[PDB]
Amino acid sequence: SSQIRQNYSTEVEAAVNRLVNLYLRASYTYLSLGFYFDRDDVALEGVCHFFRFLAFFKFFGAFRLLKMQNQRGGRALFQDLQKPSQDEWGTTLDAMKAAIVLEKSLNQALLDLHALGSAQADPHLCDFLESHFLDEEVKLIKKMGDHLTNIQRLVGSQAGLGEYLFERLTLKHD
Amino acid sequence: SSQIRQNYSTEVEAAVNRLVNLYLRASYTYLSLGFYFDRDDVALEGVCHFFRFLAFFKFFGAFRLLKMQNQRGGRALFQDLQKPSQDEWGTTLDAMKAAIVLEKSLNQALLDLHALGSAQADPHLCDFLESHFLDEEVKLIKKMGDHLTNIQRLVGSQAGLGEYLFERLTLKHD
Amino acid sequence: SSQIRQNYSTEVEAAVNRLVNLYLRASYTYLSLGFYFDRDDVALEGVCHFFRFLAFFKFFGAFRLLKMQNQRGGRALFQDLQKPSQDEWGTTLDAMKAAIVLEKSLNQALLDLHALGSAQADPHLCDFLESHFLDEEVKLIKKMGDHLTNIQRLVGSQAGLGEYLFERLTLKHD
Amino acid sequence: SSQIRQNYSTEVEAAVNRLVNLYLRASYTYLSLGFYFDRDDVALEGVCHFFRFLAFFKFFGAFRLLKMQNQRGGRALFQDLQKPSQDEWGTTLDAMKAAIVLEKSLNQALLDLHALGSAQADPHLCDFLESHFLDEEVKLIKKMGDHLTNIQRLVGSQAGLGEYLFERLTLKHD
Amino acid sequence: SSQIRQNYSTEVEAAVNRLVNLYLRASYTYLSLGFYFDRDDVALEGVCHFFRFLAFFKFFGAFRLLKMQNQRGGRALFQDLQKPSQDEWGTTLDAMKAAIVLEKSLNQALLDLHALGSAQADPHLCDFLESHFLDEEVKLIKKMGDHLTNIQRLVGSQAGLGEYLFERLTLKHD
Amino acid sequence: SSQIRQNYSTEVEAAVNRLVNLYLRASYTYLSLGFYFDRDDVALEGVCHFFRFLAFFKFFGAFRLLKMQNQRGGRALFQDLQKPSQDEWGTTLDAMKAAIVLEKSLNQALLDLHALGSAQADPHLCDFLESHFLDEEVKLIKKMGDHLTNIQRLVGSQAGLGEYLFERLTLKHD
Ligand SMILES: O=c1cc(C(F)(F)F)c2cc3c4c(c2o1)CCCN4CCC3
Ligand SMILES: O=c1cc(C(F)(F)F)c2cc3c4c(c2o1)CCCN4CCC3
Ligand SMILES: O=c1cc(C(F)(F)F)c2cc3c4c(c2o1)CCCN4CCC3
Ligand SMILES: [Cl-]
Ligand SMILES: [Cl-]
Ligand SMILES: [Cl-]
Ligand SMILES: [Cl-]
Ligand SMILES: [Cl-]
Ligand SMILES: [Cl-]
Repeated sequence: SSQIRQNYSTEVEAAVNRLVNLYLRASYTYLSLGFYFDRDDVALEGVCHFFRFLAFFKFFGAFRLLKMQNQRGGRALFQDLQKPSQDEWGTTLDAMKAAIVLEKSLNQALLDLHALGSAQADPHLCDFLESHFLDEEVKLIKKMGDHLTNIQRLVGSQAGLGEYLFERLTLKHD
Repeated sequence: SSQIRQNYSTEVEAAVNRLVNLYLRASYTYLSLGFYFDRDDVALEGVCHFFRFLAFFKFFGAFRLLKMQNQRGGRALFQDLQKPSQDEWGTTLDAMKAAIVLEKSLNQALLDLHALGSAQADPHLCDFLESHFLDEEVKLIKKMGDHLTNIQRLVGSQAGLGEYLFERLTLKHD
Repeated sequence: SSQIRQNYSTEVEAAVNRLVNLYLRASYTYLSLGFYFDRDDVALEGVCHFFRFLAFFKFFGAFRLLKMQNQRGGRALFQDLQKPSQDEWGTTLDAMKAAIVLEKSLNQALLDLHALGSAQADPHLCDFLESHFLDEEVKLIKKMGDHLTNIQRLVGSQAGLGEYLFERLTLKHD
Repeated sequence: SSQIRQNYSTEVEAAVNRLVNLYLRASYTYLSLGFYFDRDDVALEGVCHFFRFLAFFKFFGAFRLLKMQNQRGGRALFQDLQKPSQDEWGTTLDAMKAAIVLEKSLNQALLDLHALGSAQADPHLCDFLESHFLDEEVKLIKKMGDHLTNIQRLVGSQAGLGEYLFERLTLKHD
Repeated sequence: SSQIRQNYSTEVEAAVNRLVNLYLRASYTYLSLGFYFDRDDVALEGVCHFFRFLAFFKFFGAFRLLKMQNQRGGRALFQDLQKPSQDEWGTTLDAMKAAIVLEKSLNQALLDLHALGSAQADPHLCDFLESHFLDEEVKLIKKMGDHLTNIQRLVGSQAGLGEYLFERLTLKHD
Repeated sequence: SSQIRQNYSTEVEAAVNRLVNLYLRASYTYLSLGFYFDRDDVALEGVCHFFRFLAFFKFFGAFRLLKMQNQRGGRALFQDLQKPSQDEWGTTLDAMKAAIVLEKSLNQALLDLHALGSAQADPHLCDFLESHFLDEEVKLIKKMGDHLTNIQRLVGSQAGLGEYLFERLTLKHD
């Protein structure tokens, strides 16, 4: 069997591969979100840039998990990547709501894997998640919550004006 | 006849001269648009700057075509330049709509000339248009479409507020 | 319909979306190839680095196609991404053979789309492929062919020695 | 009526618009002159550069007049731009003679507008012309007269030799 | 057969090899032209430098074609190189006329190969010629036409004086 | 006759022209050798670079001889350039053997011309060869002999491994 594998359960190995799939799916979702906002009939550059950046960030998360799988002696296994849940993402508000829902799902998956590692007495795994994923996830969800609140405050009765102002004055553009 | 002319049809030569006229007309149109927005009773500096820049850009397109005519051994022939279609250009939205209509007409003229060059087995002409005009045109029309969408989003029920905000936060002024 | 779309066929729009899928599949394939060579029981860093780089390069190709779809007024549509053809990629030679097969398939897809654009009198599309994809593809396939020849020359009767030497002295590592 | 217009006659406003037309016509004339000398069968780069520069200079004069129209509360009105008087401009001597004739016509138009402003007790107009146009015009006509004299001195009995020498040793080229 | 060759006709491969021969012949012709003007009894350094430079430029064209042959999987085949058409090249005018004749022949060969690539649906070939050869050729023929006109203008009745002046004031010397 | 020619025999003049032909033939041979090693099915970059460099070096030798012909008042005469002896050059060993054979032939030609100059009491010629050709030739043949010995040492029973190692560790690449 593996010459380096030690204290690395089959259960954790499988869960890591599933988590890689989840992160790549999230990256793909953010890629779709970005290009939707880049449409000439949507045209919100700051929103495009926000989600494009998250596409890369989520890809990097998957990359780190895959590197860690190999570091531990596990075998990276790739599966089909489901397309995103939507072809069109509606308003900035709709999109940011979809993003927070996705991020909560990823966070729960992180917490689930952490719990499995704790149950299997796998502290390297637990520390890996703590050091590179849990706090980043909490920070990202807080930022999205901040955005949702500001987008919501701007809806009022002139949605287009508010949508433009949020993109121009909160989101980075360029 | 010409000591350098080779594989350069009379049809292409004439079409290039017509295209120069079209670009100079477009430049003149943008000059008028710019000075309209510079009026004390319109006063939208970013809109003035946008169209002034396009006046120069379209002049440069005509200049390149004229240089290419000479490079190929054709004879630059100038015609009268019709004045712009309007003396007053209305709102930013009206102006950006007129601009996109003009740009589509120029693009179709480019595509028509490309087709003629393809039919006449004139690859230098085809490459000239591809390298210096087709993509610039597509990029400019995309940018105008982006603007139209943002201007439209801002109209709502407070048109003046939206017109000001678009000029201040999207258009370059400074 | 679209405010910017001009001379952009439904056929080309669909083919671009299919081509994006093909490039993302190729990126995913190269991601798998890279992590296989990063395994402690394969351990060929230069080979890992070669394929990791191609993963990013192919992602960038998909990104460019998606940007161009939007520039032309088409609608980016994402589909499921099939997993790679293999979970384990064998020797460097096996992997480089699989890579050249994949690259030839992408090249044929580029040539097919170019032919469609030529038939539809879509010179922007044709120039886009010529300027950013055809030559890069030819250059990459030539490099892989060079590698295959050097890997093959090294097989002889001491395959492990040759596999190590190729990774150490040809491929960039570290 | 205008919120800024003060001491600005309808007569001056109209005359400024006519003068803009004259300057744009002159720019167009110089554009034609430049491209004629850029022909492979004329090939006098210094002469091409001289007239190209004047095309831009005359455009800038029109631009300044248009800015001043708006500064004063007048309305810029554009008219059709007649093509140049000739398609082919003959020798350098013929061209420089045509240029001096054109410049004298512009100068008389400046003097006429100055006289109108003096009659209408419009000192801003008078100072505008004095500060940005009268002396530039006198300086340009003196330079052309200098050139005409040197071109004439060179005609003698070897016109081609003289035409080449003037372009090479007087005119700026590279 | 070739492990990389794709969409590369035998007809194009052969034509590329013929074109390499034509460019090397042109380089050799320019080498002879340069050394003729370097003779103590001709002594026109600027003319020597002009043609020497073109010798290198045409060699570089052949080099690029040969690199492209290999990039595409074709086989470079070299043939005998015919000596130049003349041992002595007469006047600068005679030489520049011979040069423009040679350049037109190369240009027609480029156009012929482009047409073959178009007929064979070989867009890499077509783009290769468009990007690195067609415009360079048009620019070079325009420059020679410019020179021919200036040399012709100087002939008059004092040919030696004009020949010296052209070399000293137009051609670069060092 | 020549205004500068002094102590320059017709025999030496003719022999110099023959020697120019020999050097250009050698350059052409090295050009073919380089592009053979650049093939995707040969792929030895260091070997390609070695012979490409020699192509230029031998061209420079011909250039120097031609400059010297003119310096002495002789007339450069160009002849047809025979194609190389082979279309395919086999192994690195085969190629380096062919190169040393070619270089010995050039060296004998240099020695023959030196002997002719000595017999004709032409010390400028003799010094020209001594200063710019004899030692360069001896140094190049020594380097090739060094290479042949190292290539031969590597053949043993694993020729491919040795051929790769020589290219990677002796020849400059990357
Ligand atoms: O030489 C130049 C430079 C410019 C410029 F771009 F700098 F403004 C230029 C601009 C315009 C011109 C012309 C121009 O001629 C000559 C033909 C008529 N015309 C009408 C449209 C605006
Ligand atoms: O935004 C990015 C950036 C990258 C990267 F190139 F940086 F790795 C990236 C890479 C891959 C991706 C995706 C990626 O999305 C989203 C679609 C699915 N997918 C599978 C193949 C590998
Ligand atoms: O490698 C080089 C470099 C040059 C150069 F451009 F530097 F002069 C070069 C130039 C010429 C050549 C060759 C040359 O081969 C080889 C083929 C025959 N040939 C005849 C025309 C002049
Ligand atoms: Cl599956
Ligand atoms: Cl008319
Ligand atoms: Cl689905
Ligand atoms: Cl009218
Ligand atoms: Cl033969
Ligand atoms: Cl012969």
